[PDB]
Amino acid sequence: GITGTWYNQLGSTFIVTAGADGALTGTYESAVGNAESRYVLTGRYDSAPATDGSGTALGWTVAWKNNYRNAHSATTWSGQYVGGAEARINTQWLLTSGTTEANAWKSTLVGHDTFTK
Amino acid sequence: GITGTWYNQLGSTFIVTAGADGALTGTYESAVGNAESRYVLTGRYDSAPATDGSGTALGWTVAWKNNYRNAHSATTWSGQYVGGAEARINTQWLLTSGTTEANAWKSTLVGHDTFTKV
Amino acid sequence: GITGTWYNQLGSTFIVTAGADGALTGTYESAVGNAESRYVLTGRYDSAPATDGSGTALGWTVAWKNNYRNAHSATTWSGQYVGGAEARINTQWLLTSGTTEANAWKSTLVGHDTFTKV
Amino acid sequence: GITGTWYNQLGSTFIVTAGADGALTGTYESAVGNAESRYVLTGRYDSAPATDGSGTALGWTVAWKNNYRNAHSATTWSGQYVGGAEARINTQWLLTSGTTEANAWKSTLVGHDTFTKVKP
Ligand SMILES: O=C(CCCC[C@@H]1SC[C@@H]2NC(=O)N[C@@H]21)N[C@H]1CCNC1
Ligand SMILES: O=C(CCCC[C@@H]1SC[C@@H]2NC(=O)N[C@@H]21)N[C@H]1CCNC1
Ligand SMILES: O=C(CCCC[C@@H]1SC[C@@H]2NC(=O)N[C@@H]21)N[C@H]1CCNC1
Ligand SMILES: O=C(CCCC[C@@H]1SC[C@@H]2NC(=O)N[C@@H]21)N[C@H]1CCNC1
Repeated sequence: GITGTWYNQLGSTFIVTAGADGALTGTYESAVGNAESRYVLTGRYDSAPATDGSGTALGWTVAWKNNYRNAHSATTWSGQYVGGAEARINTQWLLTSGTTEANAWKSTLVGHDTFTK
Repeated sequence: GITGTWYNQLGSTFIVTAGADGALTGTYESAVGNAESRYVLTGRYDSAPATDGSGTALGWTVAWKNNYRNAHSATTWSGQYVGGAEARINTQWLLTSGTTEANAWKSTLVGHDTFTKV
Repeated sequence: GITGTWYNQLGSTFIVTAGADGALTGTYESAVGNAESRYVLTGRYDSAPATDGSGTALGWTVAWKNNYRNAHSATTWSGQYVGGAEARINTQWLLTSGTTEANAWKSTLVGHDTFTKV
Repeated sequence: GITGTWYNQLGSTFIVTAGADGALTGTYESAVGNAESRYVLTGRYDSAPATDGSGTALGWTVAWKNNYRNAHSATTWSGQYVGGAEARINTQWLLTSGTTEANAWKSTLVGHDTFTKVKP
């Protein structure tokens, strides 16, 4: 289902395991921005979704610090997994940078990523 | 720092531990919405933030399923921690509900929560 | 290049005139939500872009009140026009509802619409 | 209620007239960013709001081009006009900059501005 290796429209790689506890754990590697190699991710998903054809709600976070690079920023992806032959995770995301109070107004980027296996 | 009990403008309770590894673990209790009692949260923060009077970038997720209730939804908060006399976690959030294809355009609420120590 | 009829992925119809002064005027007809028939839109665009190699930044508003229906809400679309063979208006939107204080946390939906000429 | 001079938490000045036609027209001056002096705005508001205590939905745009400067960007504010302790407009906004399609992931800032009629 959710567990596996996903790619988005940028060619970023999202490697995730969906725990029985409703946890998401894995690694993110962004094709773009102030990022190199893998970053830890953690998140949550609805481990008992509706059976009415509705998607499975989920979210995860990456802080853009690893052993190579610190971009003083975090992204959260909020979305739903859509099952089937052509499984999809459809997300919107918020990317917050650590800023001074003067620059807080421009701290947060927003966008949308769709993942496929 | 980040570890401890935070309150937002809705009166919601955010209980978090900030691990040396950059992990956030804890519970969330929403004063509003399709929610009761505490929910598991997990997240990440910049464990080596800039020391320039910049905020500390962080985010976390709550899937709105616990032993009482399932709201078939998930919120992510993305924001920054500011220390000092007036400690704040300033966030914007995305709440996505599980929807049919037809209803996906209205799947996602957006808002902002400001968390304080008192 | 902006002036004319545009269609998004929901099948909504966006009819706009881009004035030489940076104005956007026209009508919006939503294929979804609490809406029927056309609604007035107004907005603004960058009428002096630096390069065709960057999108043309623009935005517009619909208040969801016309002679038929009032959905006590307003959408803003913020995005960029991309010209040429496969012309597109790539947007993110915020749909705010008039809410009681109690419901204000859930006042705003967010999404993304891609407009094409076909 | 909406017609007047407003200021947000950054000290930006929002000057707006709410027309009989549901139109918003006026000027915006940002305290921050790649902006100097006034910019045109246009938008729309709900001219027949609910009578149940609900706020009044509205939205406006500014393209960041005037006679001084061009930041090749536009902001939309989506929000509601309310009462409370005083007259308020609560908004969330999207600020889109001209980018390549490939770099659109970094095109759009998002935030929230609260306006009152108090000079900062
Ligand atoms: O550039 C960064 C860190 C890298 C962010 C990459 C983003 S996450 C959302 C989108 N999807 C994806 O797959 N890649 C992109 N942070 C910057 C922000 C401003 N200063 C640090
Ligand atoms: O209503 C829910 C579940 C509860 C969401 C509470 C939200 S998270 C963002 C904000 N901050 C806070 O402290 N509380 C609120 N899920 C669905 C049901 C229908 N609407 C969303
Ligand atoms: O449902 C409404 C009014 C109609 C909104 C339609 C939205 S605008 C964004 C998206 N793109 C498009 O083409 N159509 C849709 N207002 C309601 C919604 C929740 N309460 C107020
Ligand atoms: O910097 C700019 C143009 C100015 C934007 C000011 C923003 S609108 C939202 C917020 N509220 C307010 O009152 N002021 C700020 N454009 C830049 C963005 C990236 N490159 C062009």
